[PDB]
Amino acid sequence: MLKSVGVILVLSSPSGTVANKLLENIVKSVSVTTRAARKGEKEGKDYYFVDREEFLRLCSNGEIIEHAEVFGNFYGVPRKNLEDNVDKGVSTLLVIDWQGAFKFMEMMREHVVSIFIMPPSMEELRRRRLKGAAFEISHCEAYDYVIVNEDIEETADRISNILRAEQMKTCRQVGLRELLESRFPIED
Amino acid sequence: SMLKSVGVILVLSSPSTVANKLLENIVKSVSVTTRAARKGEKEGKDYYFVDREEFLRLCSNGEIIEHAEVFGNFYGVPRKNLEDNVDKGVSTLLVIDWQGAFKFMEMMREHVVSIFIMPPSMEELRRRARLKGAAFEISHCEAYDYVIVNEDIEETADRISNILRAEQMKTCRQVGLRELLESRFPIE
Ligand SMILES: Nc1nc2c(ncn2[C@@H]2O[C@H](COP(=O)(O)O)[C@@H](O)[C@H]2O)c(=O)[nH]1
Ligand SMILES: Nc1nc2c(ncn2[C@@H]2O[C@H](COP(=O)(O)O)[C@@H](O)[C@H]2O)c(=O)[nH]1
Repeated sequence: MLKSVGVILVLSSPSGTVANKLLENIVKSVSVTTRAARKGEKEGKDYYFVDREEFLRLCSNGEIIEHAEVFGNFYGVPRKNLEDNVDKGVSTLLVIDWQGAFKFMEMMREHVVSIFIMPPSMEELRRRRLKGAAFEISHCEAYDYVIVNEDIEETADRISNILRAEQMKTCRQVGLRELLESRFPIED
Repeated sequence: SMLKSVGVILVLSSPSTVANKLLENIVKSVSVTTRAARKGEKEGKDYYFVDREEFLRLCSNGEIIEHAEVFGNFYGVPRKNLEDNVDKGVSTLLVIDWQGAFKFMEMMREHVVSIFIMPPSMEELRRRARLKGAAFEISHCEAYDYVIVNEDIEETADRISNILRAEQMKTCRQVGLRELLESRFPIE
C-alpha cells in the first residue's frame, strides 16, 4: 500500500567507513571541498575536489545548498537532485559537521533525520585537534539520535535500524488520508 | 556504557498475536476490563476482570491512569509501576484502542511511542455496523507516530521491534547528557 517520502539522513561524527557500511533505499551525497585529496581518495567518490575560487563560484550560482568552513577548508552539499529524491521516496545520506547538520535541521526539518556518532571516550577519540572534536561533540544534544560508536559494524546496524524506523513514520507517508478514505471508508 | 538505558511506553493499536511475538527490554502491561472472560482467558494474565462498579472505584482512588469505553465495556491501564519502569530504563507494552493511545500521547508525550497496526484490506479486517466501527477506529491512525500494514505477523513484529530499538537511541531520552558530555569530552 503506502509510499514514503525520502529522508535526508544527516550523520555527524567528530572522529571521522560506517557510511560505506550503511549504503551497502538511500543514495550517497558527494560533497564539494577545497581541501586536497588524501592518499586513496578519488574525485566523484569521496568528494568533488575544487579550489576556493571555484567553490565560491558554485555557491554563487545556486549549485550548493549548504556550506561551512571546517578546520580551514570549505565543504558543501550540492543542490542537484536532493529535493528531487525526497519527492521520489529516495533517501539521501549526508555526512557533514554540526554546522551542516544545524543548517539542514533549520531549513528542511520535516525531511531531515540527524544522528550524532559519539566516540566511546576521549582517550579512544585521541587514538582515532581534540579541542575541535570536543566542541563538535558539545552540539550532540541538538541531534535527533545519538549512538556511541564502540564497533563500526554495530553503529552501521543501528543507523540502518533508525533509517528503517523513520521510513515508517506516519508524517512521511504520502496520501494516507486518501488511502483511508478509499480503502477503509466509513459508511452512512 | 557511556549513555544510559532508556524506557519507552510503547502503545500499539489495531482495529478492535503481534503483542505475544514481540515480548517472546520490554514488559507487558495487564489491563483492567469489565467485559466477561472468554474461553481460555485467565485473570492476571489476559486482563484483570472486574465489574462496572469496581472499575469506577479503581478510577476514583487513582489506581487506573487511563480508561475508555470500548464497544460497551470499560478498559483501563493500571498506574502501578509504569512511571517507575520508565525511570529504570524498562519499556512497557500497552495494547490499547485509539482513545487510550490519544490519552497517552497527551498525558506522557515525551515517554510514549505509538504505532497503529493497519489490516491489509477491509475484507481481511471483515473476515477477522461493526465494519463502520472499525473504519472509525482506523481513521485515527493519522495521529499515531507510526503506521504499519500487517501483511505478515512476523514481519510486523520485526518492524515494531525495529521501531522500539530506534526510539531508544533518541537523544531526548538520554538523561543528563549535557553533564555527561561536559565531564567526558570537556572543552579546554
Ligand atoms: N557542513 C558540511 N560538512 C561537511 C561536508 N562534507 C564533509 N563535511 C564534514 O567535514 C569534516 C571534515 O571531513 P574530512 O576532511 O575529514 O573528510 C567532517 O565532519 C565531515 O563530516 C559538507 O558538505 N558540509
Ligand atoms: N483504552 C484502552 N483500550 C484497551 C485497554 N485494554 C485493551 N484495550 C482495547 O480494547 C479493545 C478490545 O479488546 P478485547 O476485548 O478484544 O480484548 C482492543 O482494541 C484493546 O486494545 C486499555 O487498558 N485501555
